[PDB]
Amino acid sequence: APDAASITSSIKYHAEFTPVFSPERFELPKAFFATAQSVRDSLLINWNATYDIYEKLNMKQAYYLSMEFLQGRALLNAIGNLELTGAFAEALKNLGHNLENVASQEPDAALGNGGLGRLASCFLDSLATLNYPAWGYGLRYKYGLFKQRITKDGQEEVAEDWLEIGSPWEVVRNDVSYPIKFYGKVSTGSDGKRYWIGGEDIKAVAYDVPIPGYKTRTTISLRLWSTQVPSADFDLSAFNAGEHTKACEAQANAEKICYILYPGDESEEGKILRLKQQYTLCSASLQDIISRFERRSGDRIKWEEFPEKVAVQMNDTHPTLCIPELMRILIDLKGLNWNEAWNITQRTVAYTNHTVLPEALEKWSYELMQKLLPRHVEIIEAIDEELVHEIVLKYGSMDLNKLEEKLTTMRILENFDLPSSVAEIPPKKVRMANLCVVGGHAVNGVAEIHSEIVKEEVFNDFYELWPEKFQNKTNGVTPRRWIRFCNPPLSAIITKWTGTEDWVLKTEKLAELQKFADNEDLQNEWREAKRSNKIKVVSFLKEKTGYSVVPDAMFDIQVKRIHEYKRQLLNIFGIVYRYKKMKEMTAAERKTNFVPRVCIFGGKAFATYVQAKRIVKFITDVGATINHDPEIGDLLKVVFVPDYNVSVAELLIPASDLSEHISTAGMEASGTSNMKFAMNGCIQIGTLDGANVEIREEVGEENFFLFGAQAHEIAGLRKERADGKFVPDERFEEVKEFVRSGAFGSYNYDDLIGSLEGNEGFGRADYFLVGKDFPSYIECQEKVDEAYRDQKRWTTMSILNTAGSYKFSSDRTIHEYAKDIWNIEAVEIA
Amino acid sequence: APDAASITSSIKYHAEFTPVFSPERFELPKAFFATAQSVRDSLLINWNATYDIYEKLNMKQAYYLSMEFLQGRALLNAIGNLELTGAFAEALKNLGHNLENVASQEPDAALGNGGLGRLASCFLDSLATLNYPAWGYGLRYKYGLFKQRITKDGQEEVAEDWLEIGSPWEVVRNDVSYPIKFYGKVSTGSDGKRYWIGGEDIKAVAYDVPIPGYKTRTTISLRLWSTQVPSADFDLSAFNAGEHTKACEAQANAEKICYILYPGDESEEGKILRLKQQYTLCSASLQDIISRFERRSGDRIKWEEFPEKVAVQMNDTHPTLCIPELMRILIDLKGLNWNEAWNITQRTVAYTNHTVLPEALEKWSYELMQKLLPRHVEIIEAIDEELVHEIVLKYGSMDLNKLEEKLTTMRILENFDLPSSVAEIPPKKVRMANLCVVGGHAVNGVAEIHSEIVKEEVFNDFYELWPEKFQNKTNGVTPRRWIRFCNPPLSAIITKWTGTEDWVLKTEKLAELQKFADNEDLQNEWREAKRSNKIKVVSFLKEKTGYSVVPDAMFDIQVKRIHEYKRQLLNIFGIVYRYKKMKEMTAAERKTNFVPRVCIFGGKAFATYVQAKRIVKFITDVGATINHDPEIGDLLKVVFVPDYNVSVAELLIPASDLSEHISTAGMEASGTSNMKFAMNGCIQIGTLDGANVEIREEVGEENFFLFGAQAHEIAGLRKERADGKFVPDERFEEVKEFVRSGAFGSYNYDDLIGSLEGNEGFGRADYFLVGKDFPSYIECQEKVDEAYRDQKRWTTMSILNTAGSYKFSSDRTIHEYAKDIWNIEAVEIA
Repeated sequence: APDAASITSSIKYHAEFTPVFSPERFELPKAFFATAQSVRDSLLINWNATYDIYEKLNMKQAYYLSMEFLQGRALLNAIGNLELTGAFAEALKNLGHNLENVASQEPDAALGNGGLGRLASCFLDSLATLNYPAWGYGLRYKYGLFKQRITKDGQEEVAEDWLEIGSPWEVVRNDVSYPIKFYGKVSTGSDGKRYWIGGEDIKAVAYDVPIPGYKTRTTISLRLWSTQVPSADFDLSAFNAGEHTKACEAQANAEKICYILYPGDESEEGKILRLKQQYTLCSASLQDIISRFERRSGDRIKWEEFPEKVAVQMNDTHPTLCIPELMRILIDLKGLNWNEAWNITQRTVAYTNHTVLPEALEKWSYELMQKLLPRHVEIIEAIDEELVHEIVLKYGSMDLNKLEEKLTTMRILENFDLPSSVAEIPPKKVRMANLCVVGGHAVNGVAEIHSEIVKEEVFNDFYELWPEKFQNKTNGVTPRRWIRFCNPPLSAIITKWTGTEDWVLKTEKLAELQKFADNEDLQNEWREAKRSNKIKVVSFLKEKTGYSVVPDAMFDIQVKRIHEYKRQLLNIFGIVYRYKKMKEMTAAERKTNFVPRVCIFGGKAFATYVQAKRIVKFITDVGATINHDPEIGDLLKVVFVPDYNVSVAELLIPASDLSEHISTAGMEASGTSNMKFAMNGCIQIGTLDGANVEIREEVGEENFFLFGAQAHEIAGLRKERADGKFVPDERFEEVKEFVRSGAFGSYNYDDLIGSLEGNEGFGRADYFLVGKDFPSYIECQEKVDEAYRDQKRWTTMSILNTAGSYKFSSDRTIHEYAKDIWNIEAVEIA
Repeated sequence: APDAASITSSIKYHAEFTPVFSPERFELPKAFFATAQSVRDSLLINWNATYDIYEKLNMKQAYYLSMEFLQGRALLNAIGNLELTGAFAEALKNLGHNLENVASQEPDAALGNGGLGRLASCFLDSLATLNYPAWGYGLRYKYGLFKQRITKDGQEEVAEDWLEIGSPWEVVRNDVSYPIKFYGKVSTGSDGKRYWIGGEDIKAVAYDVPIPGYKTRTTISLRLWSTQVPSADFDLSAFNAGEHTKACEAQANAEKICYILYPGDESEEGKILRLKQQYTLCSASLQDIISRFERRSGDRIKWEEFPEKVAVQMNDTHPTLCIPELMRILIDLKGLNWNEAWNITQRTVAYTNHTVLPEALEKWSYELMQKLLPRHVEIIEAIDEELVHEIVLKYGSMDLNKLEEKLTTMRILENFDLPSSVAEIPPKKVRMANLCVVGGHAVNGVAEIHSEIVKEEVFNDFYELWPEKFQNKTNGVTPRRWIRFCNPPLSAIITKWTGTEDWVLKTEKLAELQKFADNEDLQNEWREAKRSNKIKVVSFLKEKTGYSVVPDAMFDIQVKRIHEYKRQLLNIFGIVYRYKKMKEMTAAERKTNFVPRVCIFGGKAFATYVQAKRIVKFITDVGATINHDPEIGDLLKVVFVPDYNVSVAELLIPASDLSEHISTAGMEASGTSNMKFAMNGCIQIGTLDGANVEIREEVGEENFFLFGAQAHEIAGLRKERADGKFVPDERFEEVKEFVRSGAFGSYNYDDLIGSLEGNEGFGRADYFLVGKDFPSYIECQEKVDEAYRDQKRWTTMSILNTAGSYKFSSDRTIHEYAKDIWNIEAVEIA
């Protein structure tokens, strides 16, 4: 039970005796490392305790596979969950530092990109807090995706430095390395088994990141794979020769698998790298899982017990190769027979779907996949046949015309021949999505409506064939990271008013705030807290954007991936309109119609996506103009926060008044940031999509600004534009014109406005219905502006957003996956 | 004052809480790391204590710069010098390991190649043991030079794996990184100073290896540089594009500087890499030294005090660039004037020469050096002028004919114009050797005769000009590593007979063994010890060479770089003759004429040197034949030990009866292995060269087998061969014929014997006088064979070799450098 003085000793040791800097003085970077190593000392104890019980008990374990994890900063949650935030703060006090300054030294772990990763992370927090035996598997990416600079010219991208010094959190396990093979060829032995030989050979080495549960000892693992090759493979002959580049090739080719996340896949080179990434994750992970299976199994090792001991969850279609790979292992290596293996596979593997549109789902060149993972392609053709035969088995051959339809939809191989078939240069592809539906026992969506969409549109025929497969698992975020730790003031209020502090665990108690949403004491507290958080942000904003804003404005935040479909363009247009109106007013006329705002944008544009990058450039200029216009002062500010990541979100979210979730209706599957915002009392303006629907429902429609056409309406509305039956609002034109006037400086925005004009053509014709939804939007913003004036109302809406949150705790989501998909029971780590 | 139980705790912590392997079980690799980290815990204490006193006292510090350090294994010497070998052995006992098994897990640190490096290492041991404030600077090479496999085909080379897991000994100092610049161009500012801009920019990051003194706290540093480039330089644009190779280029180009040691320099590519290595060492090191100077200097920072506070020692001509670089810094950066700077430079920098022949000394393409380090080339031309003018100043212009001679010899630029000169496409080069003689206050050789040779041949005119420069500093080896630790049995005897244990420090007490060299008790001990060591080797030999040898033979060892001039060819020829004779004898005729031998060869052949590699292949075959010939049994064994390195030498040397040092007379500068052997009571057969001369003198000519033509005689003897006035012995032909007979199997040795035939031609005509010296050699071996029969004699020769050693302690050598070159006084670390 370590106290502050003990921890002081702890920090001092690691500072001197496990050092990574010169001995002189205790600067901040040194202090961080020492603190982190110190914390890890504890994580390792519990990691071991857990690891041991899991080995000895040999219960069923679950394995979450994801290409991305968005872990962000570890320090505060680690000490938080351990319940030592007090002792550590004190310990750093005596060492002449303060906790928040130390903690802000730590880079965000750049292991993920979007909500896909952040889901995975939250899940691990829950999995561990709830004592459920489960691990994550992922790649250990060196340079993340990219770090975002915002420059005069817009967005520039640069490689993440997170590992420049190295991560004090991770643990290398040198004795955990597996062989991964690419390319090469297959043959048959005289035992009649298949042999996959030749190609390229590389290792995959495990790195463990401990994940401590909240108020428990259960400490699980995010095990990350780093690809490499033994030093022997360095070609001394070539190097001494003079061909330095050439000598390195072997190792360069192996390590690049782990360099960056979603590498550019325009090139054939990129696509291959992608496959190599995917395969590496699956192969390495499965090998490790199986190894552990056997190990725990002693002598009485039975392969029919496998699915009762192991569950693999494929987070989206990237870990698709788990299905063929596990077959391969169970057949070629463990020497079971096909049905045995396939039954084991299906009862192990489950699929989680994340996409609404059947084209977001990934497809691979037959030629290319077959050339890289030849033994897999075999196993895939096999399953494609078996499937074809079972489609034929049901339905019958009476309909012919309809059976022809069902094959072309449901078949894993696209543009292939059937094997034997009554029938009386289009490229050959592999539909990974289809493969995932076939090989898994479960296919889940991530939100009521989305799960419905997979059942009834995306995987239509499949649902008819095997309904018992399809499910929903509505997404969530951990209340640990997203309330308890990121928002200390709100936490204090919540604890006060709900009586206990159990709400961090038993998050339903948030609902008890309901009764008090009028209470004017609680409102006064709540506003003090929300202000206090904004104060911090003002400082941040200065340091990062160079812009001094006032805390006494509405914080109007849209932070997410800078895409046309997310319609940053909409929000900023709305902002443009507000500004134009302001400029054509008297000074106290301005005051009257507009509440003071700070409109906060953040998020990353795909490096190569010319429009998205133009959008970012626009927002910065709009800002530049508005912020330095003296006619506007503090009535409106526009900032673009550079390099939005977990840590940024941990800072903006607690301090937000309004969050924008304004995608073209129906196009989002779930969302997670909305859940996070709601939890902190932020009110949401948005369209009816994803979990906007479910949040709105649960917080109450009176505490959520809704606007714009709904999902159903979209088909028709494009139709309309294409027929020339759309009439733009004249306020919409007013903006477009105003931009064209060179109003935001001398950068030319012709091309940008171009995407919003015409009735056809790939980039033209406002396909994302910004002009359409624009009236309802600015209209809805009026309502907002008004509700902000009625502070007693606004504060109730706030409080109720929080009180509605509890169902979006990832604890709930994990309890569900655990009981309705994996089937694992909580293991106590005494 | 840590005891065994404390150390047990220590090992257990580092095992669990600073781990590098899975938690399960305490295997040997895990045990090593934990022990090493444990040891380092202590090294770091003393490293800091030292570092601190050195900062506070601000006395003069010395900096030894070498391209190679041959540190070998650290564990046993670390615990040895700390005096904890007892506690650690016990601690590992309780953890269920034994010390020697643990210690044999540790790779040799692959930071050096030959004696040049091993000198440097020994020096550090002394420097630290003697409390002299001094550090080493070197590059941190990833893959060493190469690891040697011995295969059926001979020698194969492969990249060193020493860092695959990483080194538990080293300490990264992230806040110690310096800029290194290559290429680019120079200009003049309006301040009239020179500006070197553009080119390539890379970092150099310090890694510290603590070096603990014996029975002291003085723990100094071997600071190693690793070259890299910030992550920002990774080209995301290129990577996502698809040109993976291209994106990496920046970082690949920077890191390769530290990949391997003496990279192949056939190519222009290789030569540039070499220069980059050299420069990196000098620049990084000087920057660090100066930084520390300034830091200690506070306010009263005076650049005329510099040489009184700093001495740089250039180990051979590689760190030559220190001279121009230090000028550059003192001028362009610190803004002194030329004379001020040049005076500071000279009074700082000293040269150590290692070569006998004026062509072993390195020369650089003007074009290439000027293109890479343009600002240096300037400074070099400057010095070349100043020199030219001072040559002219003395001597006068009266002789013309002779002044013309003195310029072409002494000038740093080869094939250049004089500036103003009375005179009434040969490539342009820079003579680094000359530059070193000019810029330094000292030029030393490494052995009496060698130092003489530099004075009177190599740097002839220079000596006349500045005699006060030239010196000698006879080489040495540390009695810590080379007696006290590597030979525990001999150590026990030595302590017994010399009364104290002070002989590890006060190594002159070895001479007291003299009086007892007859004493038959001491002989009995001595032989038991030497046998005990051989026992270990028998085991080793089996495991590595696959050959079971008997301990009850003479151990006849030639371990050094496999070159024609070292004449491995001679020894093996001698071996061939012995074998032929044996085969033409009766069984007890064999017994009568030949003592049982195990002839041990080891050492590395330059990868590309076709003859050297053929030689190695020969020795293995000779072995193969002799070892499995049942007519020979245990009378003769020939083994080639693969991958000779410090650790191997620590094992063979204690167990040796006779060591071979049989270079073509006069060609060696010093040698160190001979010193090591002598110390362990090994008797030496050798030619009169290097320190063979000085060892022979000191142990006594009656305890050293000498043979073959002397230095003076060599010129004449080549002359003779070239005139066709050489007559080969018919025993020499007997061997050649015997080989040609296909006697050693079916590999063809025509080309090999070829080098030994003819009177001219580059590879032909036995230029190394193997045939010449062959009679005296085999003759001398007879004497040996005989003296081995007279065990009382043999054991006295042994004992006296040890008693003669004391003067070859590197303590002596360092005391001398310290007082007669650097001028530093012992600093007590209370």
